[PDB]
Amino acid sequence: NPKSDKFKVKRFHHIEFWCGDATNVARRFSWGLGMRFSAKSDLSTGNMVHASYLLTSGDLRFLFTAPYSPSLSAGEIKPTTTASIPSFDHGSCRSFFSSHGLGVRAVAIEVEDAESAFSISVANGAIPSSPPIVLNEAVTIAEVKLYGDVVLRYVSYKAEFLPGFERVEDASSFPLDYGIRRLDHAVGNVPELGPALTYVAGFTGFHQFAESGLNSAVLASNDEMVLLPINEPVHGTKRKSQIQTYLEHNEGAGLQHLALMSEDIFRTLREMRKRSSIGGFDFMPSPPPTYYQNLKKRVGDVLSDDQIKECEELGILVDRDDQGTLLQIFTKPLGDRPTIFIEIIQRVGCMYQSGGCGGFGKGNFSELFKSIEEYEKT
Amino acid sequence: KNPKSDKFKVKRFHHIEFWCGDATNVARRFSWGLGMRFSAKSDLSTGNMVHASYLLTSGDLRFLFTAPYSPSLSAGEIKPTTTASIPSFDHGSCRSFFSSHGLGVRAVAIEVEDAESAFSISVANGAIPSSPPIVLNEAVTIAEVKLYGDVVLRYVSYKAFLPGFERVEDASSFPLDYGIRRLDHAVGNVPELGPALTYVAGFTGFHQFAESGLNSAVLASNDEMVLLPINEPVHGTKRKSQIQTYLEHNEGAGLQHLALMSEDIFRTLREMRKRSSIGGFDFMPSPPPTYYQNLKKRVGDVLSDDQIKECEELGILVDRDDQGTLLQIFTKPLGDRPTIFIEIIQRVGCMYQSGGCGGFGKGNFSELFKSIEEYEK
Ligand SMILES: Cc1c(C(=O)C2=C(O)CCCC2=O)ccc2c1C(=O)N(Cc1ccc(C#N)cc1)CC(=O)N2C
Ligand SMILES: Cc1c(C(=O)C2=C(O)CCCC2=O)ccc2c1C(=O)N(Cc1ccc(C#N)cc1)CC(=O)N2C
Ligand SMILES: [Co+2]
Ligand SMILES: [Co+2]
Repeated sequence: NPKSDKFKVKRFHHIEFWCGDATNVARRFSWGLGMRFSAKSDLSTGNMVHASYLLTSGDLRFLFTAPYSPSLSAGEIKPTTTASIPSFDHGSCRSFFSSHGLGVRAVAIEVEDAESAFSISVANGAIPSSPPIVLNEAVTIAEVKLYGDVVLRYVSYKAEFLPGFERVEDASSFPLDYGIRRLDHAVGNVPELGPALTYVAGFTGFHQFAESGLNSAVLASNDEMVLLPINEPVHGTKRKSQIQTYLEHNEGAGLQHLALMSEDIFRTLREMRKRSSIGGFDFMPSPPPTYYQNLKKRVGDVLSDDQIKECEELGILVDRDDQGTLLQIFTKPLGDRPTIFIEIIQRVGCMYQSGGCGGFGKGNFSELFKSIEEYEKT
Repeated sequence: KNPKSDKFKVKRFHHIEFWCGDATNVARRFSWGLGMRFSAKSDLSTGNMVHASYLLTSGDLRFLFTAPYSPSLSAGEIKPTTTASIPSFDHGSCRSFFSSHGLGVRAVAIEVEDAESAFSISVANGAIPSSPPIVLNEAVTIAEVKLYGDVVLRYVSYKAFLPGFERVEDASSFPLDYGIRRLDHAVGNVPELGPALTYVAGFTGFHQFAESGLNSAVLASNDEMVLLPINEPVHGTKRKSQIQTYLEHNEGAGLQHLALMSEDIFRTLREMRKRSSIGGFDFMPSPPPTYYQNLKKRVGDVLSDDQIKECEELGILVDRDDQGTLLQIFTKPLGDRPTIFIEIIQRVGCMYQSGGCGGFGKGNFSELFKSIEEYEK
């Protein structure tokens, strides 16, 4: 932890999906994850350009944007636009979606100064995507390129999401909550890790944090509350690499998965599993019971025997660090393309609680293989 | 006067196809918001490299949701070797349709007894073809002519869902059911009614069935079970027509609303309004109480005092025919644009029921302003 950040970062701010129709994705995600409609920006708020809806659960902010017809905004140019998020662009958005499907366009981090952060990033090698723009003399926004067509976004405050969003009338946004509270890491899939790590730790000063189809490294902020792992494929293997399958169906580099921190992963999983076949997110097939017998041998000090039996009801995977213990599970893909998916996380130990306590689960690749071959022979 | 002039044999509505950016998310939203089962699929998991297509069903109502993959996936596929289950599909036409109109209905699909002859007769009677007949396996034939806008009227026929779909695996298949049972009418908006009603009646032989800013007429098959109303705008000088607003945000003509018949509209509305703000569909703001104080005067012989009470709690609208009575309600738009919406209906009268029983609600245009004036006082 050299604390080598070239500017000051203070946690994730929001994840932005670009969609064909934003109403329907946001309503599916709302119900599937227990997130509340909190802010809107569309025709009803005087936006002729895009429709945008903010979901929030705790500190997690999911935003969903689709474009209107360009005719609607035909008498506007870029400085005269009615758009509340002025880095938007019809042709980029339709291009992004036609190429990659539904997915993440913007990983947005809060920084002390966005203007600064943009200047310091390009001067250390970052490809600019959107210059610094300020909203109603309060919030500043900027975009540099991250990987694929996914930008890293800088929100800064001078002195209720962004200006020109309206707070959502509480008679249409029902208090939903299944326990999700934070974005914990955002991960990207790429063809060559070396080049992507070199470029991205270059313009941020993020440090590196402490096969079965992939190689992976994590980039971290000074306090290690922003975590950005990146994977590449390992080819020729017995099975074909899931990383490789992503890149094919995504047409290149992109955001693989988002990991959401739960203040009670068992509450979250129950609520989510309850709604899988009625509009929410399905889950990966749960591991065999041999994986859970082996659990007492590796985490029996951390989890009681009943809690282990409740992991097994829910299909939870468990891995352990030098510092803490990780509880994790993975959804099936969120969209039509086998590309992006969600992972639900609770961390245990390392006490605020440090970021990364428990790792990221890599030990669970090997573990499963073993547990599935022990099961298939008895 | 039902002149029974169908230029070919027509059974009932078969399904509706939406074209979307992401099939998965639309279908799960609609399933939950409407009470429809996940019952069939065609996608990568079943060998379709071209499009994803998911099918929700409630009774005889079938909603299909379809989106395109990256073309890279099927680049060495020609039409004879296609893994597409719906051969009229076309990456360009979908992506084009969707950026011009957003989320919307591409295919109103009626089931015929022979689709090759339905297509031929239609095209021999003014129908502009969109897809000439393709034979799937050797069980089902499909053909598409132009309807209005980029919406096609699709002909399905059977010798005895579609080949290449699989049944949904029970675990993923939740038997949801809020009471909806079939599609009752399908309505388009066009800028000129006259050309559109001539074109469509010309190649079908459908017959006519018999201001607030719109003009419309209704085409129907011989038994009047397929119903096709069409609205045009009445442009004037007092208010901007709502039909014109549709045309602008849709970028021209398309399908305005689907009318979904419930076997028990009170139950359906109950379950839909429970889910409105947790993933489902909102509804248009409800009429003023003066509208419901006036209900017993007009249908006090059809609905009990208790059942009028339940209309008002659910915000339902009532209209009366020369022959029957109609319960109806309208959602807000299904997607980002102020274009397509859904209407839930149930008809009472005309005893098997005969189609269009009770009309289509035109009485409620003046019934509503009449109540808006009274509520003020
Ligand atoms: C992605 C992932 C991570 C993960 O978090 C990640 C990082 O955070 C940085 C370190 C490197 C890395 O791998 C950790 C464990 C993991 C997966 C995983 O992916 N799958 C398969 C899997 C297939 C298909 C879908 C879908 N849809 C989801 C997961 C299977 C599995 O057994 N385990 C245990
Ligand atoms: C469309 C429609 C029909 C309808 O079904 C139809 C046919 O079946 C064929 C004959 C003519 C026709 O109009 C019947 C009644 C009706 C509407 C209607 O549309 N709206 C406004 C309305 C605005 C915005 C939205 C939205 N979003 C939905 C409805 C308002 C209203 O008071 N009433 C009473
Ligand atoms: Co992870
Ligand atoms: Co109607």
